[PDB]
Amino acid sequence: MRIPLVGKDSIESKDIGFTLIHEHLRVFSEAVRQQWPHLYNEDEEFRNAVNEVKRAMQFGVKTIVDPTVMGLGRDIRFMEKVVKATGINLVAGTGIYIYIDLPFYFLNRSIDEIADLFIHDIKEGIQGTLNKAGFVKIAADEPGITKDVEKVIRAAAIANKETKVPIITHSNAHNNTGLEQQRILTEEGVDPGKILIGHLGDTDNIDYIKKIADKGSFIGLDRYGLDLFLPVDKRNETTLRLIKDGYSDKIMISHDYCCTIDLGTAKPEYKPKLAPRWSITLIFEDTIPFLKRNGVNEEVIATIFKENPKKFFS
Amino acid sequence: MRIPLVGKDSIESKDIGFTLIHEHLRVFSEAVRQQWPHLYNEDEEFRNAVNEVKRAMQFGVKTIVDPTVMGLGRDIRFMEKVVKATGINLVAGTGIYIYIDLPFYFLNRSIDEIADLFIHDIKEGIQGTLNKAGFVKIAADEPGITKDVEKVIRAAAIANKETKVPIITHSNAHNNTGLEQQRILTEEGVDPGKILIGHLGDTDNIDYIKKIADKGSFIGLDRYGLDLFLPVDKRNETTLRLIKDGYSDKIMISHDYCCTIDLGTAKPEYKPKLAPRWSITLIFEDTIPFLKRNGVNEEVIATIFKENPKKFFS
Ligand SMILES: [Co+2]
Ligand SMILES: [Co+2]
Ligand SMILES: [Fe+2]
Ligand SMILES: [Fe+2]
Repeated sequence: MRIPLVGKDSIESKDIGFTLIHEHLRVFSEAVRQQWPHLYNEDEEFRNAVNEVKRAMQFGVKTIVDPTVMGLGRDIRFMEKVVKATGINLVAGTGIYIYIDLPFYFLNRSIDEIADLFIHDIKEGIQGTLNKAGFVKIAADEPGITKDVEKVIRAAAIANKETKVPIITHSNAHNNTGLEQQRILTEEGVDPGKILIGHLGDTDNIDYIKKIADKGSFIGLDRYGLDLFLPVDKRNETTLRLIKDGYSDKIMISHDYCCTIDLGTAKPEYKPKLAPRWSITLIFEDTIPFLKRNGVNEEVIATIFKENPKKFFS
Repeated sequence: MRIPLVGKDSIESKDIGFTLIHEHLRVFSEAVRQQWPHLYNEDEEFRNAVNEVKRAMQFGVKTIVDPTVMGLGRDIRFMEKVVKATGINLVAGTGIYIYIDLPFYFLNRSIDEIADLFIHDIKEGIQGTLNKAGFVKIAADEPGITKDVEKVIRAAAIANKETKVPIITHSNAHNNTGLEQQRILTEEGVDPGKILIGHLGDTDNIDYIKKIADKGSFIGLDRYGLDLFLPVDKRNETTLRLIKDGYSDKIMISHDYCCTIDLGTAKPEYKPKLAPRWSITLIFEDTIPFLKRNGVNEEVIATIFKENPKKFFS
């Protein structure tokens, strides 16, 4: 189907090669950064991002999909810089990120009005730019599938139909929000194969993850490093298993790393003694080497990091 | 010099002239305007802002307090273009406007680290400018007093103590959220006379109102025009009753008009019927004349619109 890149003539589905499916160059709360720019440092952030991408490309990473959308502080101009300064393939997406309600702006507005916003970022461009969204991100968490949360999921379903672009979800692995995102998206006509249920690696309940995969969707083991949601040695033990059961065709791995996080749980103070080894290369340093160590083979890891992302964007 | 102004030198608590205590030059959602700027037209917004501000001046309005803060789309620089085009005593403020929870950025952070933000705008400047904040605005609505909501309130108190600036609040006149904000600010040291429970004019329940006034806190009859919450005539009737009971010295009147409201509930087409007369000079055309006509002398009004504000910023 061909995919739009941040500041590039665009590439074809089959030519994305080794790609990381959930990585944030930078995340912040639009509101806070707009009212207190003194808290942030573009230069310090820009560099932290450059070091990651380049040294992530050194490992062979050819494409990076960044699910940073509204609520996370998407910035197409910042992302465009990183591209010019690295040459990496960035796939920017659209959508909305919320756990409970929508900004007051969305009061008594139709799901169609929302989908329009997504379709705009896909057809027209992003933030007055020519860069187009190659997907749509949606979220759900502890609060569950709330009213406004469901409205976004449906707005996503429409955008998919109208554009054919895939969907990436943030979910809570413990409250079945992921399975619900799948139920709704499927009921609305979305192709399960065009759905990636995220943050499923945050659990070791193999029986639940399989239920989502058996329905034909991708299961997102996409938080290597964040030891707060699940230790690495226990995540690897989980991924290594779904692989033994032949679920590679639905397995997607990433870090969900944020070269720069304004989160109170990501301060330049906590990380050290919370999620130490949490880099955009944690998989090459541990995961992958571990898998090969358990006799997986290059074919399988090629499936997870090349074939899957390929089927996903086509 | 003790009360900050946008694009002007500070002034004394006095010579503030006829003032509108609660008016918005324009409101919007930080997140939405960033991600989808195609939804807004600054050219138009600017013309309307300057437009209204002028007519206000034509009626003797010398000062306007704009309680637009985080969540409502505060833009100091935009306010400058309005002041320079009118030369109005526009007072800017700091604070956070939420109904339920804070942006993930505040997750973990303490009520103390939040107060530090307001103080920056009060001492240093708003969004990296010499423009100081003359007050703090907190909010609470239908959802009630949530954890995050309460955190913001207590933070507001801290700021008042070290800065001396008053607090303008937003509440729901139907769920005691206003009284709560009152029983939570005074305790933190804040001087009751330095508070202003707003949106009390949205109800005809005289008992509920008098209760807040009977505690040294200013009552906010500040939504003239917004018939959705209460018709003009029924408001005029309510304010008159309060005056006829000596609650004059504690009464503050305004429109809470959004020369450019982002809410989807105030669409361009659904204007008439919902808030036809709604403007920033609706009180000079209706309210005031009504009052005079009903035994309220010129001194009282000068008390409500001139002195009361003074006491507020002292
Ligand atoms: Co997520
Ligand atoms: Co209000
Ligand atoms: Fe993420
Ligand atoms: Fe207001």
